[PDB]
Amino acid sequence: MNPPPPETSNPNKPKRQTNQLQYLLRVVLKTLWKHQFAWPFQQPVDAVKLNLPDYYKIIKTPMDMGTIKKRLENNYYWNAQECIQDFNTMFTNCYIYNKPGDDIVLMAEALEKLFLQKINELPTEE
Ligand SMILES: CCc1c(C(=O)Nc2cc(S(=O)(=O)NC)ccc2C)[nH]c(C)c1C(C)=O
Repeated sequence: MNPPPPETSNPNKPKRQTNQLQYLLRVVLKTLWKHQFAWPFQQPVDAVKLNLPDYYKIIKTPMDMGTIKKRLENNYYWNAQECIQDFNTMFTNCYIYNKPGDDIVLMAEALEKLFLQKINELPTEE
């Protein structure tokens, strides 16, 4: 059984739109999305389809770029730090579940290298 995906909508949660959050959607997310190694991270891990019954038993805070993209588009975040935390969770999740050799890990590392260089250039709040 797959769990419910992370929430991308919640009217109770305080929301903001900031140039940093705009940057995260416009630059950071768009670069990673169009990348060739993006496809495994573009949606939640369907552990049923992939026959990974253990995945959600070990991964307790799942996160993927589809969810992140929805959150950015639906103005879900208060600050850039929340979004950055989601991207990092996604990478860490992948390193925890998989062995260091695996293709998925090489794909995550290439994406992360890209993520970390774009985050270096996260603008000061305006
Ligand atoms: C290796 C499984 C995995 C994916 C992934 O999605 N792989 C995948 C998905 C489909 S698919 O049929 O579901 N179509 C999209 C088909 C084939 C593959 C290899 N993503 C992450 C983060 C992981 C893990 C466990 O870290």
